Amino acid sequence: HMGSRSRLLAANAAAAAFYAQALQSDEAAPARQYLTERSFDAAAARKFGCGFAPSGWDSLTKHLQRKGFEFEELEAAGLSRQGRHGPMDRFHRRLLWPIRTSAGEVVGFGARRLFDDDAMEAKYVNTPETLLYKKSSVMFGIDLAKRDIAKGHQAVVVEGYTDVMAMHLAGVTTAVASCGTAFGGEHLAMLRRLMMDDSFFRGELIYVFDGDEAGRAAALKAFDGEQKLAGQSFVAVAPDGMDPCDLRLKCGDAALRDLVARRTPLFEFAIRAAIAEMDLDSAEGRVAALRRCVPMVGQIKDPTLRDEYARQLAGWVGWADV
Amino acid sequence: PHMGSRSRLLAANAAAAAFYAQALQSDEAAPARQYLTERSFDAAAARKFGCGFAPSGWDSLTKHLQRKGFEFEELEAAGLSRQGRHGPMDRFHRRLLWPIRTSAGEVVGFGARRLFDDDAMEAKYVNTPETLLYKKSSVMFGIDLAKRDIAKGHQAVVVEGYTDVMAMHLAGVTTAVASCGTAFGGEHLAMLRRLMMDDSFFRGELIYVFDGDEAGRAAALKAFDGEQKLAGQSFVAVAPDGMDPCDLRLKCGDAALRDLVARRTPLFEFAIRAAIAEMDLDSAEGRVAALRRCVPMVGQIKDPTLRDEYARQLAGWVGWA
DNA sequence: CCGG
Repeated sequence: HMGSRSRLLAANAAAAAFYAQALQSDEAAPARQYLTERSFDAAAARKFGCGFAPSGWDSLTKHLQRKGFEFEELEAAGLSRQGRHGPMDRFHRRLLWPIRTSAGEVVGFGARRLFDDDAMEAKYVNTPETLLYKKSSVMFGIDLAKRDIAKGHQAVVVEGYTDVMAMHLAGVTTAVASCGTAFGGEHLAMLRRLMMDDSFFRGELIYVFDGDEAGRAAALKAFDGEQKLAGQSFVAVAPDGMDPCDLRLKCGDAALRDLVARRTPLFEFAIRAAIAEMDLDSAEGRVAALRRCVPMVGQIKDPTLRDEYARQLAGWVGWADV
Repeated sequence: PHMGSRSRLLAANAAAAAFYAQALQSDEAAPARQYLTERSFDAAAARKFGCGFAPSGWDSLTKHLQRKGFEFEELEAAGLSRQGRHGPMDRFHRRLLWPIRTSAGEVVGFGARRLFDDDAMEAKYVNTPETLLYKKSSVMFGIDLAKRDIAKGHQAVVVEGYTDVMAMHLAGVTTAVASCGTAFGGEHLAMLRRLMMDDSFFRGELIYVFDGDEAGRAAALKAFDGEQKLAGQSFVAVAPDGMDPCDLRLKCGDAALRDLVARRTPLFEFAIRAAIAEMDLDSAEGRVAALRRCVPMVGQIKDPTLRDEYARQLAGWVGWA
């Protein structure tokens, strides 16, 4: 019993319920306000398991001790930690999102700052590295998205928790996000796995970015590795400044479906973005353009995909009929 | 053993290929050189694929290989020689040979084309029979060359003939392969599938290239059969006016072949539109009959996503219904 | 007094 995977999963399960309840308190008011300020209702908050870490030292810790859970289990789960005058909660006075497995089991939490006087000055904090929670492989929204990415042959990587919420609410049920860290290799590996039918990868990685420099960072990065999924990788970028949560407030739910639908392939975006910062209106800047982007084509390892982008260069700079 | 082993048999075929290659430069090998040069294959080409000529006579190669030390038991086992009444004799006579190899380049047999008018063998093409090395249902011409580019490019191009593979490779299509003697089956298909995975998780696009249309029909018919997993990744391309890839190169040059490949169609799309091509789209009552023939076909697609993408376009292909 |  003591400290098993199923025991820790039962603790995090108990903790999520407690935090979910705590969202309906008086001191939780600004946590609810954060949600409703960006158009998330009481239905939405319940759908994603949203909760409030209350004030005090050991609200949760005692709650789980009083329903059987020994402290040594709770520290290994990442819920509590050793304080000077005994045990205490990890999370305090913050809006929480339960981070689940694809099976739907809670392994940890993402917590946002609400109050100015909160000692923890970081904007977001997470459950630390545990047996269950692993930063580099865990994803928010994967429980809900699992079915529709396998069916849809499509994943939509977004930055934040509220960005996953806004996408899923707008119909884009394939949206997910990396929790407290950069999107990575074993995140990719996990999503790739679900999109397999037979022994064949099949689908679309759609990376949604906010701010165009953040998109251009992914662009210049696209040519780096073995370019394993590059052919099936795509970029969409919201109207300058915005993110999927904001886009849904200003321009409604349809604007997200279109943003996702009108994604650009990763290499195309990278190349054409470099052409965008050039003068295509003379013979000099036409040559300067090819002089920088033909090398980018040269780096493409798939000869099939390389030849496709070679064909479209003279079109994009201006030297031929598009 | 020492005599009649696998590596010994490969040595016999390797020798045989070297012998037949040399023989292509002979005087009586004029029409065999003519066959190649007539369809735009120069001396550089002929040496790449290892083209050769089987000489006139009875036991030309066999004697040459017996001088090299090979026993008759080995040469018969290799499918190079055979027992005639007054002694051993060659399998091939007075014919342009191409050696057929493994993916690692090891010669396992030959494909021979009829040249002369007074050839004893009536067949247009002859092959090495079933040996320890030569299995007709898994053997493919050009695989040694295409091996790499099929894996990296994630693309194979299946053509009908030897000259079609040659034409494709000279034209820059370095993913072209061909069946030898029999039609393209599952053991060929299942090998290229294995290959295009790239020792990994990759789906590659398999591109069939047909001369006429009965083949395109036969492939269109077979598109919907049983579990149809690799049918989704299969593609078809057909040359205009019923020409093979070799003659498409002769007349319309190397640019046609590369773009024939580029302008290939999905197998399902080809099959559906082939059926639409046999109906009167002029009247509005014809438009409706066409829609009615095709949603049964679209219905037979087992993948939901493909079906939806094919049911989408069905308006456009009917001429707006 | 070959083989196909």
